[PDB]
Amino acid sequence: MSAIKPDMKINLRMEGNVNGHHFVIDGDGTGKPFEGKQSMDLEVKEGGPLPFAFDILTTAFNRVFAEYPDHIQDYFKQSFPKGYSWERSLTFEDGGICIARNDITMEGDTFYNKVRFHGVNFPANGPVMQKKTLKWEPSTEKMYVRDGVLTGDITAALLLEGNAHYRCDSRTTYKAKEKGVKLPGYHLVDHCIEILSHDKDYNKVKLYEHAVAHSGLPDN
Amino acid sequence: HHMSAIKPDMKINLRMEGNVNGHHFVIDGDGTGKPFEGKQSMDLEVKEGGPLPFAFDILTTAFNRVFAEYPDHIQDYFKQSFPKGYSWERSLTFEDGGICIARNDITMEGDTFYNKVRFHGVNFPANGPVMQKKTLKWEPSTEKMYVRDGVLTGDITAALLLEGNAHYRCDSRTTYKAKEKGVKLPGYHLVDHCIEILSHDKDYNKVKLYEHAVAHSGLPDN
Amino acid sequence: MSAIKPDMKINLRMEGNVNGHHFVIDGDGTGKPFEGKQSMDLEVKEGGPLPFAFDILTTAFNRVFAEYPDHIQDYFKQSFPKGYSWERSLTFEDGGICIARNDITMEGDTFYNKVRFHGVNFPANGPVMQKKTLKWEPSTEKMYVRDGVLTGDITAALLLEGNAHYRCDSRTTYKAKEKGVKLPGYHLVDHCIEILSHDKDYNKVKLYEHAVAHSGLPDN
Amino acid sequence: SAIKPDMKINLRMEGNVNGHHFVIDGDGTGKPFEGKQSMDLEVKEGGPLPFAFDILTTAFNRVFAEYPDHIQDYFKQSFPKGYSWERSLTFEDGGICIARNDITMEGDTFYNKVRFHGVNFPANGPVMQKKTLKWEPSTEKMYVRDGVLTGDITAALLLEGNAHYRCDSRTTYKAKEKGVKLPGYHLVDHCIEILSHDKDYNKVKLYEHAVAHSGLPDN
Ligand SMILES: O=S([O-])[O-]
Ligand SMILES: O=S([O-])[O-]
Ligand SMILES: O=S([O-])[O-]
Ligand SMILES: O=S([O-])[O-]
Repeated sequence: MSAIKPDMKINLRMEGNVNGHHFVIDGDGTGKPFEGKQSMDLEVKEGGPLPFAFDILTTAFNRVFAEYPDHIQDYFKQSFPKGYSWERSLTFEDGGICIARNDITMEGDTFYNKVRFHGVNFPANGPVMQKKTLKWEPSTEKMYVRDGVLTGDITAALLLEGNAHYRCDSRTTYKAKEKGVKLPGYHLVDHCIEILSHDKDYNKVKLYEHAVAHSGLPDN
Repeated sequence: HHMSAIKPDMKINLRMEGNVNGHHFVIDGDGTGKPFEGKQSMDLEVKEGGPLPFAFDILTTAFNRVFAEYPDHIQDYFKQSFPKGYSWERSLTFEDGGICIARNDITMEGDTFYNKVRFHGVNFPANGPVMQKKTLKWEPSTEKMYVRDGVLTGDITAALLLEGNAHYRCDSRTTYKAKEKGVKLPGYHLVDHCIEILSHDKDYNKVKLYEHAVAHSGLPDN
Repeated sequence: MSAIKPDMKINLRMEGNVNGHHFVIDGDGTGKPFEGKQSMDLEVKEGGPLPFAFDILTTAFNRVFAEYPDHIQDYFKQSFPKGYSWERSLTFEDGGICIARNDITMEGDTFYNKVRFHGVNFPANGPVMQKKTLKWEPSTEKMYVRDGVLTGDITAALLLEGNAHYRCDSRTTYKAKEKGVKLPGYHLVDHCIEILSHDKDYNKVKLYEHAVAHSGLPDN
Repeated sequence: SAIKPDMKINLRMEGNVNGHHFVIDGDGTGKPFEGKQSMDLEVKEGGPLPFAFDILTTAFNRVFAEYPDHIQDYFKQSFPKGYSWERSLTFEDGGICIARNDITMEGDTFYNKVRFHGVNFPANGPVMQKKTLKWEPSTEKMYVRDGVLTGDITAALLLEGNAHYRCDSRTTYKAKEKGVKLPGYHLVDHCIEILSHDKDYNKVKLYEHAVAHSGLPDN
């Protein structure tokens, strides 16, 4: 019966505009929803080479891939087969601001992802337009309900070249397609995201994420 | 520096496309204005996505700082950006987490400004004034203009008046970029705005918009 | 009914702590409430020389000194003789954060100001700790009521060396001592504050402010 | 060396919130290497407090955090001479607090000189109306910025009626002694609890458990 299979495929299509530069990126990947692990091969179809740091895009490339323990409601696995969508804001400390959307549907063993990404006001001398980012640091997303909608806030950080950090405040709203999907209580989701490999211009990127839901101390 | 080919009476042509809270929309604008008086009007028509499920007011500042009265002692970046034109990018951070970005690519052919506008909004709560259409108007605002990381930047602390005498705060940051080289950057200055929906139909599928803008140096000389 | 005189004396006592550094500063001044003008001689009694930019303190050194038109309700002049108090948050773009308070009273022809100022998290190499500020730019405070309390918001900026700018978001809450003082509608107050003179270490400072309330365009 | 498995905690807080002055004393014990501590708090001046006691609780020492061997422990290495911190708390409704603690150590006791100031809390907000229940368990993101160890938290207060009240916190940590090695980026999980209190929160028992870690997949 279950909509969620142990091994699932990921189909993704992103179109976006950062600082006036339009781009199209396709992703094709696989994942283990119950283990909270997924990997995806990304290919820039339009707008390559990207004039900005690829890292700002990577969290937009599905919380269904997160290990949820029995005592926390899994809103995301409960949202299928119909699916769910999310909206996100990324507020960077130097004034750069991004919003993103993803409409997530499923057919058989495959998730389909319609993603949009727009970023503005990144300074020319900043780490994003200078491509000085190395990776996102491991984060902890704070999950809670606000105005009937499941919300996730993260104090995120990009590691820069020269071992400095670049801060980003992330807010995501998650909405199931189907009515009656039970909202979860407050909890946390640990994230770890990594670009495993890329070509020189990041026209081709292999991406990996691991995520685990928990209740924080002392339950750990 | 050079003659802008900006005439005292200009036409305005505008297509906006956007998505707020998952809802796609296309809106056209046709207007007229007096750049040196800092005044403009425009009739807006929702072409796709009507009727909008959100407050039309959030879009109205996206619907050109050429239409601003600049005194002789403050550099006018925008009129000097023409004939070639300029583009802007904006972030709108509302107090309840709603966040919008917007851009506009502005060009000029003869007597007409052309505006390619894009508007994207996320995270507006369902029972907030935006999704509930509980806004009345923008209050008159004052944009702070300064050069930030080598780019002219406008920061506004704005307020939407709500039904029930309450206000709804929005912080906006706009970055302005001339297309042609050699455009002198201005020093710090202020721009007073007053934007107003003069009339609309019930669903805001048709809207008449008006703006009055005046640049000044603040106290004591203003 | 007012007892606010066209010419008023100003007595001020500030104590505070920025970056762990405690200080006491006294002010002696005069002003013209109905012209919206005031000046003040400031003297650092303890904590001198200040290791931070004096400019961050200057807005803490009374909206009584603002020219209000008849068509705008003057909360501040109406708050006397009993007086009023304000609290303020100053949020700087590099994470430095200040709070301040002033309890304002009137005895005869003199205003007494009990001021407190605390600032934290200023970067060692930012313009505040490095004293790279030149002046506050003239500003426009947005006045409006929030939760039954008069509130003013400012998109403020410090001019720096080289004519760069350092942004500060200022929120003040204004509370009359007497109950029932009628709240004003939305309006603006233009400000221009200046250090007219000072000694090398800013132990002695002559300060000036001009403020004028208005309705914004098209009226002003 | 400097820090014992069992330690005493002596604390004085003096502060002002919404114009209301207060003095709170604290006495407690903790196990630094287990990252646990308890404290009996007494409001000496300003009782009963007209605001939610919860907003003060994180002001009442990252010495009390379990640091694993693979992460530099700036705090335990800061002793015997000690360290200070400054903090901003930015609440979602405009309320803003700053706080400071100078932490010293003589013998088996920590000494804490705490100051706390809060402004712009709305009269019908959860803080002034005392509608908070607790802080939710949190994760502090630790990193260096401009030569100084810095911790950011997206924290939440649980309210009556099951809603939440968001607070963004930034703490700057500074060793008294020079040359203390800065750690690399890491995380600190927190759980803070009022164990017991009287009706007016004049007396409060407070508990914190905290554990440093490297995040997924190494935690
Ligand atoms: O083994 S995970 O780093 O791709
Ligand atoms: O296990 S402690 O949170 O009562
Ligand atoms: O700025 S002063 O000279 O009025
Ligand atoms: O002319 S006024 O109504 O904006």
